[PDB]
Formats: sequence, C-alpha cells, structure tokens
Amino acid sequence: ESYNPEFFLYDIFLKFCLKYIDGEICHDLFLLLGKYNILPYDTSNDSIYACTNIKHLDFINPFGVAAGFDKNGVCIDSILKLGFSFIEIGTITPRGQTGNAKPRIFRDVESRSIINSCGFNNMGCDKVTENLILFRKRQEEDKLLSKHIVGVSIGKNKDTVNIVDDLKYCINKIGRYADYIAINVSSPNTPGLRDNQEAGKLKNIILSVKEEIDNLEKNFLWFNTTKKKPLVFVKLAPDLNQEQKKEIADVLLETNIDGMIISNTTTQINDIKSFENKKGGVSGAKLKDISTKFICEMYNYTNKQIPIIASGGIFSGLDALEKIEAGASVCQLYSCLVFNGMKSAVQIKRELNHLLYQRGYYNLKEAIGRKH
Ligand SMILES: Cc1c(C2(c3ccc(C(F)(F)F)nc3)CC2)c[nH]c1C(=O)N[C@H](C)c1cc(C#N)[nH]n1
Ligand SMILES: Cc1cc2nc3c(=O)[nH]c(=O)nc-3n(C[C@H](O)[C@H](O)[C@H](O)COP(=O)(O)O)c2cc1C
Ligand SMILES: O=C(O)c1cc(=O)[nH]c(=O)[nH]1
Repeated sequence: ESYNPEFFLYDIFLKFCLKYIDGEICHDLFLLLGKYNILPYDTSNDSIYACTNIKHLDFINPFGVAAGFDKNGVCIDSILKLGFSFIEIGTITPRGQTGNAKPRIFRDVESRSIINSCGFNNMGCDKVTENLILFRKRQEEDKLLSKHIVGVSIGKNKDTVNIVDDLKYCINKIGRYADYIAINVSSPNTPGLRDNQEAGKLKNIILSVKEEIDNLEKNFLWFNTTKKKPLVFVKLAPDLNQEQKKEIADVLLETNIDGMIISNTTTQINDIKSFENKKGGVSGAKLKDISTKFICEMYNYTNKQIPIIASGGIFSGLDALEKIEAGASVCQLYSCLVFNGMKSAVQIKRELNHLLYQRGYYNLKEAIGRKH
C-alpha cells in the first residue's frame, strides 16, 4: 500500500526531513520522486458536491497547488495525482534565471511558516513550454488526467525594463497550452515588480495581456483542458493600503479580469524568531488572517463580480471554508504541502466535505461569500 498518500511511512520521512534536511534538498527530492512517477496517488472520485468553477473552468475539487511549487512544469502529472484538481506552474520568465543567492528559503515548523527570497528561478518560457506540451500529450492519452487544469504564472526577468514585453513573450509561446494565465505583479523578490500594482500600470498590463491572448486566434489551437482561450487572473500582494486595493478593484472591473489570486506572500510579519533579519516574503499559517481579510476587502471592492482564488495559510478544511465563505471559489495550497506532505489533498478534501455536511450546505458553491 505504498501507493497510498496516507501510508504511515510518508509522515515519518517528512518529520525527519523537516528536522534535518535542507528545504531545497527536500523539494528536489520531491520533484525527483515525481519525475520518476513514484509518488503515491489518489485517483478516487471526488465528491460532486465540492466541485467548483470559475467561468467555464470546472474544477473537480476545490484544491490546487499554488505557483512556485513546480516552477518548471516537470512534475505536473504526479502532483495532480496526489488529489489536486489543478496546478499553477511557474512563475516563468522569457529567459531562464537561477534566482537569488542561497540560502534563500527557510522553514519554521513551529509556526507552519516559510520565508523565501527565490527571485523567479526557472528554466525559461521556451523550455517550460516544452515540458507543458509533453504533459498535454500525456493528458490526451490518460482519462484520469482529462479534467485536471493547468494554469501558468508569468512574470518578468529581473533585468527587463518593460514588464509587458516579457508578459507578451510568454503569452505567445505558452498561452495556447494554458487553461488560465496568472499575471504575477506581486512577488516581493523581484525589484520593482510590485509597483505594477499601481492602477495605471496594472490596467495597461491587463489590457496588453488580454490583447495578446485574443490575438493568438487571429494568428487545433487550444491544446489545453478547456479547448478554449486561457482565462486571465491577477495575483495580488497583501501589502497594500486601502486606496491601492480600491484602485486595483476598479481596474479589475473595468478590464474584465477573470479572477484574482488573493494573495501572495507578505513582508509585514515580524514575529517569527527564526526569520528575524531575513529578506523575503512569508508564507503559511501566519499569512492566513491577513489574506482572508484581503479576500473580504476585494470581494466587496469588486462588488462580488470577480472570482477569487484563495492563497495563504490554508491547512485544514476549516481554513478552506473560511476562505470560501470570505468570497473564494477555489483554494491553492503551498505551505500545507510542505508541512503535511503527500496526504495534503486527501486529508483536506475529507475535512472540507465533513464540514459542508456539518454546516448544512447542499454544495460548496452555496458557501461562496456567505460571510457577506
Ligand atoms: C518538505 C517538502 C516536500 C515534501 C517531501 C519532500 C521529500 C520527502 C521524502 F520522500 F524525501 F521524504 N517527502 C516529502 C512534503 C512534500 C516538498 N517540498 C518540501 C520543502 O521543504 N520545500 C521547500 C519549502 C522549498 C520550496 C522551494 C521552491 N521553489 N524550494 N524549497
Ligand atoms: C519557496 C516559494 C516560492 C514561491 N514562488 C512563487 C512564484 O513563483 N509565483 C507565485 O505567484 N507565487 C510563488 N510563491 C507564493 C505561493 O504560491 C503562495 O501564494 C504563498 O506561499 C502563500 O500560500 P501558502 O501560505 O499556502 O504557502 C512561492 C512561495 C514559496 C514559499
Ligand atoms: O520567486 C520568488 O521569489 C517568489 C515569487 C512570488 O511570486 N512569491 C514569492 O513568495 N516568491
């Protein structure tokens, strides 16, 4: 029964890794297991009452893996088959990059938190597109992958002056293979990137990305799950004042963005002892309340018209329901996969289903935004 994500040995190995093994080595080992298709899997049917959707994107369950986990799309099949409905690969950039100097990633098991200053390390858009094409070809031959969704997060190379040039580059090379495109204007580890959340710049960014996507048609096209043009999401940073949030919401309404990923990591958490004096953004349990509150704010600023993808401190079914009731349609995990490991998706799906039973919901969609 080594196939089973909850097999008792995985927790034993993970507890040991979390105590004694460098975080990036742990992540390399995970990707290596996925590379050779030797991760455990759960290909069981998911509850039809916990499915969700953003526009025509039909998620078989409400849990994906956030960006920055499989940056290069080399582990798509194996991560999905842990029990996730979708994965967001990237963030990718036109040219490859090795990222900031190491050590750059630190975990705090006690607070279930991570800090990272990675700096968009990836193989580059051209190589990651090849990896994603290989996955799409396997998907065409495997019915157990036919409904899974793959988004691509796109960004700029560190030295690029005009972000839009790099975003267009990625659209023109990988867009036809993506179910959605996530515009990353919120990493704290690329200088000047978050300035693109200013309303004027963001409006131009969104309109340019949508135009480039819309032009792919003009010049079987969609080799993705939906067989439709990718939806466009924006991923937002939680470190904004109220004026900025409202101005962003106005832009998202005017530009007809399909979804907002709330949120990226935060630079404002100061009370993790082992992280004192370290650069980078914080993920995990200490991000939950900040990011849930941000969901409530943006859900209201956008008048409930822009679907929300929740990211930040989601570990339990209860955390997931907090995000959904605050306004999210679907949830992304990252820190949960680090600290809970192979069982993450099976466990959290079970917890959420029981909570929907207990709370009286007919289905998950009934819960979206119920706090408001
Ligand atoms: C602990 C962990 C793991 C798991 C793991 C690894 C190895 C094994 C083994 F089979 F070997 F025991 N079991 C489970 C629990 C799933 C994956 N990832 C991490 C991790 O700590 N990732 C850090 C935050 C990271 C992130 C980045 C980037 N981008 N770089 N580094
Ligand atoms: C090591 C690491 C690398 C990440 N890289 C990316 C990235 O490339 N693009 C992105 O949009 N988010 C990236 N993130 C942010 C995560 O996708 C996620 O939004 C964040 O960790 C909050 O979710 P969590 O609290 O569940 O971990 C990264 C996070 C970590 C910890
Ligand atoms: O590449 C990174 O450093 C990174 C990107 C991002 O968007 N978020 C994050 O926390 N790290």
